[PDB]
Parts: sequence; C-alpha cells; structure tokens
Amino acid sequence: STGSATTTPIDSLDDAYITPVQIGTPAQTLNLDFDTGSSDLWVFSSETTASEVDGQTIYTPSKSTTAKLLSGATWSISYGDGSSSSGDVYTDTVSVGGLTVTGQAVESAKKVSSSFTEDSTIDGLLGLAFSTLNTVSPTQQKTFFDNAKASLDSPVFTADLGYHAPGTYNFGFIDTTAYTGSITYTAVSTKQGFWEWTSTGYAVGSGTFKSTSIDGIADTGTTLLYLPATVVSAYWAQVSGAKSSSSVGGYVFPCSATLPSFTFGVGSARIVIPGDYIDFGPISTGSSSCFGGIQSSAGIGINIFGDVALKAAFVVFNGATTPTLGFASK
Ligand code: NA
Repeated sequence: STGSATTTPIDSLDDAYITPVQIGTPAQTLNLDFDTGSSDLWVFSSETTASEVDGQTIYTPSKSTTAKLLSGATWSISYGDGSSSSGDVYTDTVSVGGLTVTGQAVESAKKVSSSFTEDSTIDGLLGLAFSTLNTVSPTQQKTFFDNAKASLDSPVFTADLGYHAPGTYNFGFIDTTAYTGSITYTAVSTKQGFWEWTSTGYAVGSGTFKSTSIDGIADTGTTLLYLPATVVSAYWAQVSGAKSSSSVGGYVFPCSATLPSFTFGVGSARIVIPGDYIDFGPISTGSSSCFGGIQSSAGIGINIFGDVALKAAFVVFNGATTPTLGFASK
C-alpha cells in the first residue's frame, strides 16, 4: 500500500503545515501537523476543555462506529516550544492520503496549552518520530508510520514541504518526479527517538563550505533551523544590521535586507536554503525588524533541522531495519 497527502502552510510565513487526516467511521477529517520530532497522534476532541477550543475541528469518538476506548491509557506531552497537551486514548481507523491503519491510537486531548488553543488551523499532531517517544501510559503506542510500515510497498515516508506553497507527504514510495539529481542517504541514530543525523557542514551565501559535523534532528514540526551559535553568528554576520535580541528571543534583521542563502551538507551533497526562506517577517505587525529563520540551538540541547531546512529538500525518512535519512534537491 501507499498513501499521498497534500500538506498546506497554515499561514503566510509557513509557521507550520497541516495535512488532512481521516479518523473514524464515518470519517472525521482533521487537519493535523505532521511532526517528525514527536511520536503522539493527538487531536482536539469532544473531550477537550471547552474554553481551550477556539475554532479547531474536533474528533468525537462517540460518533465513530470503529472507536474504542483504550481503557486506562493516558498521555501527556510537552514540546520544545513550551506547549503541552494531555488526555485519554481511543483506538480507531486512521487514513492519510488513502493509506489506512486500523487500531491506531488516537490520543484525545482533555487539556491543551494556550499556543494550541490560539492556533485555530491545527486540529492536532501526527507524530512521525520513533515510537519509543510515544507518551501513552501504561502501554506505549505505535506511530501511524510504525503501524502502516509492514503494509507499505517500501518502509519509507517522504516530506516535500513547500515554500509559501503546498507540498506532499508520501507513504510507502519515493516519487522520483519530485526531486532533481540523486537522493543522498545518511545515517540515523535512533538513540534519542528522533531522526537524528550528522550534517557534514555549511556555507553562508557564496562563501566557502566549512566541513564540520553538526548532529541534529530532522523535525517537520519545528518551524526554524536551530544550529550551534558559532554557525548562526557566522550566518547573521553577513546581514548588515542583524543582531541577537534577548528581548525578541533571537536574531532579528532589518526588513530591508536581502538575506544570503545557507547551505548544509548531507554527506558529499549540498542542500541550499535560499535567503528568502530565512525571512520570518516583522517581529510585530508593522515593525521594520524582521525575525530570522536561522537561530541558535544553545540552551535547547539539540540542533534542529526544522522546516526552514527541510522545505529546501525532498526528504526521505527510511524506516528500514537500519533507518536512514535521504535528502535531494528539488
Ligand atoms: Na515567533
């Protein structure tokens, strides 16, 4: 089997991407944030505290003939950005892009933090990291990909995120039309439950490539590119008037600037992030200070290849017995 679903930016900045997911019988379609940095499929629901719902589409298990309470199971998750959610668990049929999993754990939110409530466009998350990070207790649950894997034509999914445009998540096949050149594969450590890999270095604009190992995760649920402070300072030093603002919480730059590209290494290959991808617009409406898309990972404890980096590539998440990541230009 295979599945193919379009993923759409939630706003004009590509702050996140939503992908429609069918849950239950008859189908309830919710727009989920597919997150390769977490392992819970959780949704706004009929159980969510009413004051914490503001515009989201909710999953109502009582209206699904295939829903069953997973008795005793609870979940609670906290993300890198400080947001959180928790609740109880149902199993139900979940389909993405025509690919169906029966018996998927659907984590129903009883509580969500303010950032979720305030984002009316995201109805929940579908985690695509390794199932060892799943928060369900007392019986850890499998991700949608892990449940689908054995049925797929190939044990892979791919992320093809758009810049200010829709993209695609495919399951079970490589679309050889979706990228240019060849896919370069690189080793993955699953020791922290992430798609953790080591970039071979970077370049700023037309500058020389610096060969240096940068360990980090491929995380579709993180908007920005978080890299070591040395790399980040080297990037922003090429932008006149850029500075790190403690008040704003990262590097800002004059909105009048033209940003340089940023290149990262994948083995001997190179992925180029155009400068425009690094512009996250005014820090507040009408400001001439713009927020940068490349930020320091110092104090986060891991480097994160978030959407700013991943949307410059066709990314293969190879879930074979020995997982690997693939990157191609597109
Ligand atoms: Na922000």
